[PDB]
Amino acid sequence: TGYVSTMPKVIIFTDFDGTVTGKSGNETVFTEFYQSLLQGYKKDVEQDYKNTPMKDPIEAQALFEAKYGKYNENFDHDQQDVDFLMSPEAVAFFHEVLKNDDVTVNIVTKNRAEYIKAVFKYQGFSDEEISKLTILESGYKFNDVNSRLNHERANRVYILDDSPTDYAEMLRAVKGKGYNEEEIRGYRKNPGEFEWSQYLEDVREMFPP
Ligand SMILES: [Cl-]
Ligand SMILES: [Mg+2]
Repeated sequence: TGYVSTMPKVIIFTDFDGTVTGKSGNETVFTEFYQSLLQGYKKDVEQDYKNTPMKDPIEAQALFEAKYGKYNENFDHDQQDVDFLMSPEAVAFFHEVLKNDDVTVNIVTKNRAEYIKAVFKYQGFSDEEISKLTILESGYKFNDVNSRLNHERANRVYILDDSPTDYAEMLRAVKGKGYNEEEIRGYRKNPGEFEWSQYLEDVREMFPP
């Protein structure tokens, strides 16, 4: 009847810990640093990482700053425990896709939204950018991906996860919704081995320059 946009539609389903960061989730949430972000923290005592209330976002930011320094031009990319942050290549990737609005970003995680938002906030993302993330955190990755895809067909669907079994869960969800091999780009890589800069150029290539 009228004009219709020819822009491609791209959906990303990505793990967080060990995919966007360089450390696996099991190696993140029981560390002293993660546990220090939970209300009632006592050193060398472990609290339920998922359901304990987190310290407020202002104090979380203060704890990141004391651990890593200010995230600026003086930042030490070689300091200890830098692998708990997003790599620079992953930060550049998310700055770009968190403004292409024909790209939808879904983080599918056993971690929790308050923590991931704190990591993004600490590494320089704005409140508007973080609000374009959808964080699916039930821990049941087939169910979360399947639910997100119910009901506008995507041109390309990205699936990224360092865990073989959670990757397979997400892929089964996407194939269950009728996406074929030409539309799927799945990446099962060990922590630190994802090619974020190449995925950024692959994404940019789908769109006009
Ligand atoms: Cl996970
Ligand atoms: Mg992971």
